[PDB]
Amino acid sequence: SHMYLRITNIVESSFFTKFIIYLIVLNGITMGLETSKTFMQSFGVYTTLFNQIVITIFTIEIILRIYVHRISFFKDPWSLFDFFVVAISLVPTSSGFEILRVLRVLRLFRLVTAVPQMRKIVSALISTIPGMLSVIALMTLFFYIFAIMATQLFGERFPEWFGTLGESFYTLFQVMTLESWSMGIVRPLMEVYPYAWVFFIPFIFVVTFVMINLVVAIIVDAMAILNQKEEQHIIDEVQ
Amino acid sequence: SHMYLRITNIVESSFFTKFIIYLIVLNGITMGLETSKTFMQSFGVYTTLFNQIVITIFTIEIILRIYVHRISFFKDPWSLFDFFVVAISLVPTSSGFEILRVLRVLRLFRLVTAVPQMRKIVSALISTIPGMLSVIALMTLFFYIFAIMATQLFGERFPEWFGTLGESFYTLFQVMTLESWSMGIVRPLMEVYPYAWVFFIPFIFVVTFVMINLVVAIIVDAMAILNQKEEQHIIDEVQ
Amino acid sequence: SHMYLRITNIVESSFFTKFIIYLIVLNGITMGLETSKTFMQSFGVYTTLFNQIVITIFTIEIILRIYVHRISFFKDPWSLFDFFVVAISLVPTSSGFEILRVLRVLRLFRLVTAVPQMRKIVSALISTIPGMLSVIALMTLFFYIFAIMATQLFGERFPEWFGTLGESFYTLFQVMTLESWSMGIVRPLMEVYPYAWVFFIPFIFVVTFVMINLVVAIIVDAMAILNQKEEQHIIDEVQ
Amino acid sequence: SHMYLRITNIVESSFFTKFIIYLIVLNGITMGLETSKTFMQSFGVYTTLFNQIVITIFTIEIILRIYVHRISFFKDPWSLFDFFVVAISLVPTSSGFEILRVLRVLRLFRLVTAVPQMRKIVSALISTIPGMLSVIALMTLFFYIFAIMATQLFGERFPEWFGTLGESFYTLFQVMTLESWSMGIVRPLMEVYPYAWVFFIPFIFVVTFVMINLVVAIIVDAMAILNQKEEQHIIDEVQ
Ligand SMILES: CCCCCCCCCCCCCC(=O)OC[C@H](COP(=O)(O)OCC[N+](C)(C)C)OC(=O)CCCCCCCCCCCCC
Ligand SMILES: CCCCCCCCCCCCCC(=O)OC[C@H](COP(=O)(O)OCC[N+](C)(C)C)OC(=O)CCCCCCCCCCCCC
Ligand SMILES: CCCCCCCCCCCCCC(=O)OC[C@H](COP(=O)(O)OCC[N+](C)(C)C)OC(=O)CCCCCCCCCCCCC
Ligand SMILES: CCCCCCCCCCCCCC(=O)OC[C@H](COP(=O)(O)OCC[N+](C)(C)C)OC(=O)CCCCCCCCCCCCC
Repeated sequence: SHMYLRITNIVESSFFTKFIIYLIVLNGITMGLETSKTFMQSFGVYTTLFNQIVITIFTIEIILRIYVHRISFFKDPWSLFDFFVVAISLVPTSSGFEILRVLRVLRLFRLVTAVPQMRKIVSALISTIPGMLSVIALMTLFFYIFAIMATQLFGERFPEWFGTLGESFYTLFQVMTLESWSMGIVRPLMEVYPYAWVFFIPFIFVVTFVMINLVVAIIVDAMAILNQKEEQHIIDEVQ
Repeated sequence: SHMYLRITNIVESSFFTKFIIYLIVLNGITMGLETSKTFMQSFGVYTTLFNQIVITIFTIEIILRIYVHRISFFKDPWSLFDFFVVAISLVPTSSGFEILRVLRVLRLFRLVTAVPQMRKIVSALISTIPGMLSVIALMTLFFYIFAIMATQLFGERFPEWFGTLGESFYTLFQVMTLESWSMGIVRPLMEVYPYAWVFFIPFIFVVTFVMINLVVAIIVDAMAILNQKEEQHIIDEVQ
Repeated sequence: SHMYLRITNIVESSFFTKFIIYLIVLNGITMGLETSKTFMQSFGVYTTLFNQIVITIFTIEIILRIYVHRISFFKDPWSLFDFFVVAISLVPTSSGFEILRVLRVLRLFRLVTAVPQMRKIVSALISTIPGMLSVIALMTLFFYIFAIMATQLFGERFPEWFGTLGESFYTLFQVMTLESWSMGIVRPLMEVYPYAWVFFIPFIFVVTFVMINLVVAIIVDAMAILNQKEEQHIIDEVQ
Repeated sequence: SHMYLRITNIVESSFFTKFIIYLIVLNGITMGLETSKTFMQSFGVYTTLFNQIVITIFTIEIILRIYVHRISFFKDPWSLFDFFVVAISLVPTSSGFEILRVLRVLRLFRLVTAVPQMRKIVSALISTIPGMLSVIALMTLFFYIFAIMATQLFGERFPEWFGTLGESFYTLFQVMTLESWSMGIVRPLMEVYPYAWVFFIPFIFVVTFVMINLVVAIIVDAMAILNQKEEQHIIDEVQ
């Protein structure tokens, strides 16, 4: 085309991404100083302006990127993310939900989607999640079953920790982290239900024994592959 | 046969397992809402009925499965488990042991034995336990020896933590998890027995150094096997 | 010889080790019941007798084993251990050091030296220690340097935690375990010395980063060996 | 040359390093006794003298080493370190910064730079840091983004923990270590902001899931290399 390809050469240019990566870091320092109320009393409106500027520059950048990339933009996770963290940044501060004014900061994660060094890492870390979804399901069911049981056993005399399935979910996650599991939870529990240890010591055993085997499988299974991709390139040459 | 093979085609069918997996998830949501007393005041008897229904459907399912599978049912762990978690579900609520009304929830673990994706994981995780039984024994003896020693050294001035072999077992397990081992246990201990650190710092060292080597062996030993199953398939082809 | 070889066939026999392994387990149950004062009020002297019996049986067993094994007994760690844990068991209860009456229990560790299944594990776990001694030295020096620094920085306003090199050693080990390192130690420290985080956050970083690399090296280095013992058996056959 | 090569043979000699390694250990014991005020009341000035001696001996040693090694001394990290930890040791005790009198102890780290066994380890541990710098950056950005968010969400009602970006940095690091993350931080937070768990449970998930994959990558990636350096030496011989 003509106007399309004129835009495309700008969007796909190094200066464009450099300019965005530039603005991202500039806004990043802006949001960190925005925490200090000394700075907000002094250089206050300077940054609300400079924030409102970058938001529209990012909307323009997203609009241009949509015209260039067409359906592929809405099938790219890094683009879909960039879309949503600016869409969040666009909903005005006026609402009965001031938490969206805090979700503004997620637009600093653009420095991941914009810098290909970070994307490579983030992709590598996420790439382990697919196989773990099956083990994640077993653990989530395990948690749900014990959270039912704990709510029924302990939620009566211990409402804060167990009086509700959601609380027992939180508390059991705290037991998984071993955070004050004994002194803070099980030992007070045992002052009323002496056999509560029969519930939690196995829970700590299963939960831990799975987390370990999850990591062990991640290592040993990833490397039977390299031990067969080598087992193949060696039989390649003797034939 | 005739009536046997008529049953077998039903039990071994996809609809049968699908229908059980269906009921399992339905009962799973039932038990989670059963925790809320708002729901139990409203839709209360709806779920006691629907529970009593699924229990008999499961007994029928187990009865049918026993007639089909014969001795192999009572030699299959997944079947033996399904047997016991429904047998637990059958003992009536009337007893001086209301904990069996809570063990009802273990029938949600049927979703493991019924969904072959989960069974594959559970089998993989359990498959590491066999070799660990030898190291588990050494640790359990190590614990027993120190639990004797700790009960004799500290159980006098510190009954809650050490006044009994069982308590010293629990406390030493808490020291293994490092849960408040210093601020909560050893530091108060040292206010009376200044050399208590001579007992626990080595205990933390041995217990940790074994747990690490247990995991390291799980990895390195699992993969000398893949490094010899490859060492074999390479000598295969040069001869 | 004549009387020598008559003894040797007994000592080296299966019944002899079986009889010792038997007595060890019997004494093991004895010491566990010896903790209960209900049992000691009832079956009390029964076990002091039965203990005094096993001690001499073990001395006889050690004496016989010394005559058979000659200098090799005092060059065998399992024998040297069996020697010392019975020698400890022989020093009479009368002393201004009643802790030796508790070290009696270490004679339950004979079940390790007597059962070859356990010895194999204990040997495997200890076999990692040799290479770690070099990294252990660096960490022990690292601890000593910071324990000097912490005693000088914090031992004034905080004697319990840091008022002495030994206490700073203990406290720093507690920081290594992350046991209440922030809420219990560094946060109170920062109420007086606001930059104490500059001391401990790096200490947590170095200490952790070494522990991880210690384990990583244990795995990756153990398995370049299996990756070259295979690299050798493959070049073996193509020549 | 003449005077140059006369110095060089001394500096590069075994006695020279031995004499320094000697003095280092001697000063190491000196600084440990210097903590005891009983010792400082008695043998006090003995060690201030002996310290002032070793400092100049080390300056001489550094001066000689600079004349020998020329530009290579100021391009060697072990030398650059030895330079700085003695330069720190030279700034006189008189200042409004008595912390430099504590940084004297870093001259005990010379025993690392002087003993080639330690240098080999320290080099091996540091050698993992290069590849981790990319993942370290992602985590440091992740921390910065959430530390902004936490300061804005919680710093109002919770100034000690979150009232400042620096405090939220410290607190989030404490949550990463799981040190009292629930009982000490999130549970008090939830007494005011009930959905604070929506902030921290994911933070614990991401932070942990990265730390694990960081270690897993360190292992699995280090050993595709040994699995291709072997994959190469095997194709070497079949051609
Ligand atoms: C998108 C990527 C962008 C990357 C940008 C990286 C650099 C960001 C720098 C931001 C600096 C913000 C400093 C700031 O707000 O300081 C707040 C507080 C001081 O609060 P304040 O109320 O001013 O103190 C008043 C003191 N008084 C009473 C004596 C008048 O003081 C503090 O909180 C202490 C200073 C904390 C600095 C934390 C720096 C974190 C760097 C993270 C780098 C990540 C790179 C990926
Ligand atoms: C066999 C497999 C079956 C899988 C089924 C998965 C889905 C199960 C859903 C169960 C939902 C149960 C909800 C429930 O009971 O909520 C209890 C509490 C509310 O208690 P409630 O007393 O009603 O609150 C009264 C409030 N008031 C005063 C204003 C009137 O509120 C809470 O506790 C908050 C909601 C917690 C939801 C936790 C969801 C966990 C999902 C785990 C999924 C595992 C998949 C394998
Ligand atoms: C050399 C290898 C030998 C291996 C031997 C393994 C078996 C050892 C069994 C020892 C059993 C000792 C039982 C015992 O002393 O119990 C103490 C306490 C009860 O104290 P007590 O003062 O009698 O309670 C009075 C109750 N009252 C007021 C109602 C009258 O009750 C408790 O503490 C509860 C029971 C704790 C049992 C712990 C069992 C640990 C097994 C470890 C196995 C390791 C195998 C390698
Ligand atoms: C460059 C490498 C050099 C390596 C040198 C290794 C050896 C260093 C030995 C230093 C010994 C220092 C002993 C010391 O200052 O003890 C301080 C305190 C006692 O304080 P003090 O105020 O004398 O107690 C008075 C008692 N009263 C009231 C009854 C009169 O008592 C304690 O703190 C207890 C003793 C703690 C000893 C800690 C030993 C750590 C060894 C680390 C080895 C690392 C090797 C790389």
